[PDB]
Amino acid sequence: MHIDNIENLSDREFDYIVVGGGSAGAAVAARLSEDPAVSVALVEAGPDDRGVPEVLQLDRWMELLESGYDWDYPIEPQENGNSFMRHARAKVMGGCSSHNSCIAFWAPREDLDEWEAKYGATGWNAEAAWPLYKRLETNEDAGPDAPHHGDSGPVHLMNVPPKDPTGVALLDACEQAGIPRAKFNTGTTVVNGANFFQINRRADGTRSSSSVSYIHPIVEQENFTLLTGLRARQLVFDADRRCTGVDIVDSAFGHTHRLTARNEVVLSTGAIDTPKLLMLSGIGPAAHLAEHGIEVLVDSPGVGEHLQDHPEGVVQFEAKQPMVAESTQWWEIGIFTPTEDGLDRPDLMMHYGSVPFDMNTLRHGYPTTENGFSLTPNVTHARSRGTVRLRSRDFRDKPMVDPRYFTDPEGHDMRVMVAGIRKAREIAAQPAMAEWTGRELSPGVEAQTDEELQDYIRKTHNTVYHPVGTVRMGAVEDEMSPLDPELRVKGVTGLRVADASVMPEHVTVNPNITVMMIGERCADLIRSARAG
Ligand SMILES: *Cc1cc2c(cc1C)nc1c(=O)[nH]c(=O)nc-1n2C[C@H](O)[C@H](O)[C@H](O)COP(=O)(O)OP(=O)(O)OC[C@H]1O[C@@H](n2cnc3c(N)ncnc32)[C@H](O)[C@@H]1O
Repeated sequence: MHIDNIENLSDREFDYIVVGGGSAGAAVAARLSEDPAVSVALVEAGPDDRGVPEVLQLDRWMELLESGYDWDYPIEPQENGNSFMRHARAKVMGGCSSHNSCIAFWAPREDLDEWEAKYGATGWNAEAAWPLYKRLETNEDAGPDAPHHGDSGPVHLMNVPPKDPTGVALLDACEQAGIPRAKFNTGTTVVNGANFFQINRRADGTRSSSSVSYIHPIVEQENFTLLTGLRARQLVFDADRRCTGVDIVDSAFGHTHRLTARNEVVLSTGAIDTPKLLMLSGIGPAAHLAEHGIEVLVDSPGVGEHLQDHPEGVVQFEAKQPMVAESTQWWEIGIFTPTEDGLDRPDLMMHYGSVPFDMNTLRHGYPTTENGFSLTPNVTHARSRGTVRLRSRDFRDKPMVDPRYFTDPEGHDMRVMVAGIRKAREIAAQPAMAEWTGRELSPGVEAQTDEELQDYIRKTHNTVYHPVGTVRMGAVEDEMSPLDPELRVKGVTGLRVADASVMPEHVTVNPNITVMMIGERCADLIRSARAG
């Protein structure tokens, strides 16, 4: 059952409590609940999404940013980036799989195999992931000549039909620039290729969010309790350092209530909120906790460290003809291309949007339009590393999020981004786009030198909205990895984390489907542990 008033819940004890109903957390709770002998609670600070058309209808997703469904995290001042940038994060069942543009990718096998081979995370490789991406999806390309794909899973993946004539022309321009059309999600990584995306959307226009796909079917299930509108303020531990449950706060008076777990708590509040909850709960860098008056239960110095993202630039053009008035999600094409030789994954990706994107350019005086399109280059393995830290001991205060954009010492991220703006220009200038590409509105053709393009990037960049890696998994003996390879929080028992916080290195592509696969894997790890 769904409980949106804690006063109506009499028994506050469960076998498992999953905190955060987002991409991973919805997957973990649904899968755990498939054993009818265990009880599962899923606790989510935002509201239920059932019946909320602006969340459910994918083509409305742009309206959600900065609304009441967005926690809206500003960043710390940036040494070499855009201090006005905001990390939008959904506050609603489904988490960010409920606010995003549903671009759906399997991660490159080369990214996943490196989690075990290079970063110490035993058992995390493409062998472990592939059957889980298969189990979670119902893909339109499934069939016996593509046996890796799922045809039965709860998350529906479909091909964006090629209806936007500007997008067809842009892919024709990609081909003229030496970037062929490529099929996505075949299991073979695309290093140089472009196409319309696969999106996790249902045939009726509803986003196949983790809440739509995993939770809506099971709300009334006997052993399942969904609690919305309830915000966790700390995890609690007995004198054995065993996690016994979570303290949550209601929206009426801000009273604190305890939910208790007999077996395990899984924390899935995402890459910004998870490290903050662990630190509030005494698990984090000792001197940082002591400076906020928090008693250190585990000195765990990698909590909040290693923050990674896909930083993003934009090139905006005025369109020479009326742009499409309807769309699946307004950002229907992706282009991958390598900026140097010898790579087995592309270092550069770009999105094509059939809209302008002036959120960061208008304040610096760049001209804008109501009829244009955008190309957004992003660095796929940015080398910069940032932090999520407590702003105070009060759980109500937003944390300090400092991605340290464009600070890596070799200057890789700024180099790939400058190459990305040039590449976007070269694509838009091909003869197949000649009836569409009008004047370049940002940065504008006056910006030509590396220095002019770097200044533009520093002032106007955004994010593809993909923060990961702040509570990473790694080797049992690696003290900078807060989790072991079974996603258990080191130094306590009964506590795992499953969300985008766990990645030891960013993936090449948009990460949502991989985060759901992390939730699927966490459920399998728990169910195996329960058997013993
Ligand atoms: C924001 C965003 C993300 C995004 C995107 C567009 C935007 C605007 N476009 C994407 C796309 O088209 N394709 C893609 O592959 N990824 C895209 N992204 C990112 C992807 O959505 C995110 O990386 C992914 O969803 C993260 O999943 P994860 O499970 O790590 O985190 P979450 O969905 O944010 O879920 C966390 C939940 O926890 C709740 N919460 C947070 N704090 C609390 C407390 N204290 N108590 C209880 N609940 C809490 C959140 O409300 C959220 O529901």
